[PDB]
Order: sequence, then C-alpha cells, then structure tokens
Amino acid sequence: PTALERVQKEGVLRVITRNSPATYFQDRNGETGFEYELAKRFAERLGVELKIETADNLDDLYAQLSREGGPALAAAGLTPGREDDASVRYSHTYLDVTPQIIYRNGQQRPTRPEDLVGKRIMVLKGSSHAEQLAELKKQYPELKYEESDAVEVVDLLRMVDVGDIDLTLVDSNELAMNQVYFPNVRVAFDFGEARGLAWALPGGDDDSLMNEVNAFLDQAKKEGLLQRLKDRYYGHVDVLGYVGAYTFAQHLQQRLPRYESHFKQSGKQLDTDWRLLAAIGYQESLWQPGATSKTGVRGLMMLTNRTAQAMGVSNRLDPKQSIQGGSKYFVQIRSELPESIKEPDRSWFALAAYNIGGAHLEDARKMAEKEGLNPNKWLDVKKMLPRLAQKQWYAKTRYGYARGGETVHFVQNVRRYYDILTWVTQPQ
Ligand SMILES: [Cl-]
Repeated sequence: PTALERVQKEGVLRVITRNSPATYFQDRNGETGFEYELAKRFAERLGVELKIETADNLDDLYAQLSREGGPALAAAGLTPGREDDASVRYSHTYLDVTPQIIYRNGQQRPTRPEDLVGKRIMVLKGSSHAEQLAELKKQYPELKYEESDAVEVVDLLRMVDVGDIDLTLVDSNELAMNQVYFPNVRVAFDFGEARGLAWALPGGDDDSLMNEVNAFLDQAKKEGLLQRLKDRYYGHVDVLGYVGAYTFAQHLQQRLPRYESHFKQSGKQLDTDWRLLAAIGYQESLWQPGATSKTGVRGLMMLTNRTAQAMGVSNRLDPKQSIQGGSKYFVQIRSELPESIKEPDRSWFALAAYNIGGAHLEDARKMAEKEGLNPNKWLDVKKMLPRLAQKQWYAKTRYGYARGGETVHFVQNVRRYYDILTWVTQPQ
C-alpha cells in the first residue's frame, strides 16, 4: 500500500505546518494562510479532506514527519537543506525567497556578513537560517548567534523592533508580511542567493505522493494560484510600498488604539467584523478624525454631508460618530445589494458601492453582463469599473462618468488592510 494509497484509502490528507499567518492561521471567520490554501487545493485535487496539524518548531515538524503514523507532508515555507538527509525529501520549489538580515532603524546598518560579528542575534532553531550562520561562523569564529525553539518569525522581528536583540535573519516574503506590524524593522542586506521553498515528504523510495505533489504545483503555477496567494500573503510591500508598509505599522501602533473601541462597538452592534470597518477607516483617513478634503468629504470615515445626514451623524469630525455613521452606511449598502450577489463577493461589492455609490456600481454590473461576464462575480465586475472613467464607455450608461479606477484601488487596499488587521498576533 503506497503513501498515496494510504491517503486515498483514509480519505484524509494530513499536512503539518507552522502556526502563523504566513502558513496557517485560525480566526473566528475561518482558516487562512499561503500553505493552508495551497494544501487545501491539493487535497481537493486528490478528492480527500485536509487535516491540518501544527508543530511547535522546525525540529518538531521534521520529527513528526518522520515518525510512524506521521502526516503525509509538511507545508511550512521550508527551505531544502544545504545537503541531503535520508529522513526527508523535498518537492519541486514553488516560491523564490531571499534570506535577509533584519536590523533596527536607529542603530547602524550592518552591510556585509563580517559585520554580524559582535551583535546580539537570534534565529529560529533548526532553520536554514541558523545553518547559514553556522557556515558563516567557520569563516568568522567570533560570530555569536542564539537559536530559540520557543519563538516564531513574528517574535524575532518583534525583538528587533523593540531592541531586545540587534539582528535576526528571515526569508524576504515573511519580512514583507510582517513589516506592517513593526515600524522600526528594516532590511540590512540580502544574505545569500535566492532559494526555493518546497514541501517536505517522509524519506524512502515511495514516489506515489511526491509525483502528485509536483504535478499539482506545476498546475498551481499555470493557473496563477501561486502568484495570487503570493500577492495576498506576501505582497504587502509590493502593493503598499516600503514606506507605506512601515508607516502603516507606525499608525497601527500610535493611531488605532485611540479608535479601536469605537470600531469594536460599532462592529458589535452592527453584527459585522470590526477590522473590516477599521480597514475602511485607514483607507479613508489613515485613522485621522480631523481629516478633510476639497471634494466634500470629511472625518475619519470621510463622509459626505449627504451620507452623514442620512446616517444621523451630527458631527463628521467626531471619531465615534464618523466611525458609527460610515459603518452603518457600509452595512446598509451591503444589505441593499441585489440578492443574487453572494458572500464573499457581496462584501467586496459593498466596498465598491461605499466608495462609488450603488447607482454607478449597477452600471458596472450591466456592462459586465453585456460582455458576457458574471455580474455577481466581483473579479469580473472589477474589470468593468475603470470604464466608468472613460467617455467612450460612460456616455451611453444610465449614470455616466464615475472614478471607477479609484474604486478598484479602494477595494483592493481595504481588503489588504482587513487581512493585515485580521492577522495581528499578540506579544509573548
Ligand atoms: Cl479586490
């Protein structure tokens, strides 16, 4: 009975991973993570259910994988070993990452490997990163670094952010994912060439499962799934920019605490996720209650007088009222969307209408239907929205010109800020 046959016979694919937003994360609304979604899709390919198991550290992860009755594979952003070990075999690679030395804005930036000597350094125990430093230590014997089995990457970066350690070493993708929480964290330099991440399978001569893993990852590439997952989880710096990333971190730390209870209160009484509402707040005003503009919108949630009057907001500059009014407006808009639009798209459609109004959004949907696209599918209607800004298209619509390009930007950003806030984890 082959490894694949055991999986098929048991009707379950058991996957071991790390506990973190990058790989696998549990939230009241559900389960997320780059590896989680990639493994989920693989389980569906095999016609079996996914069963996630977590490891406390990398040594434990590899120990579980090689134990009798262990999981089928490990999907945890793993870097294959410098040299082969009979205990583990790796799939083809599915994401190129660059190891980076991370330092604290305020202290001097080490520029080369030799500068790592005489520094307080911590890395994950059992990691490829620890091995890079072990290899380096042969060349510079005075190099010191600590290995912890009790920390995750988020903790290492937190330690650098607050000055508990001088430096750490992590993969570029997880740095990008975490830059939005740690305002003082900075890349010092790229330490070594880019490496491929791969899934790990148990040792031995059985290729039944391995060949399906490699066929799947090929299909995952061709369909764009790897790029789309990469962009959601590891695209914060790409999309927001580097200054935007650590600037958000600064605001998360300094601004959000003044308004968090207002968001939670509105979210609770409106029975809707408070972090989605806070994400709207950030896109609108960067959580600034005195924010204004010359386009007739004002306050933390940037309400028009029209909207403010309808929602019963008597002071747009008051943060509590602004948050409540805009939150109420968002929920009302979402409720009034045509019944044919189902979640999760319904919420993204609601953000579009929050920004551009339901009338203009209806024009975008009608255009989608004419092009033979699904008007109830957000990714289709998202293609049509920019056309409302073009006179070649808007002149024949019922409601005419609208800034649908800016609407697409608004929805993408809020969704990202919503992810970011959902993935916050508390200090140790
Ligand atoms: Cl989007």
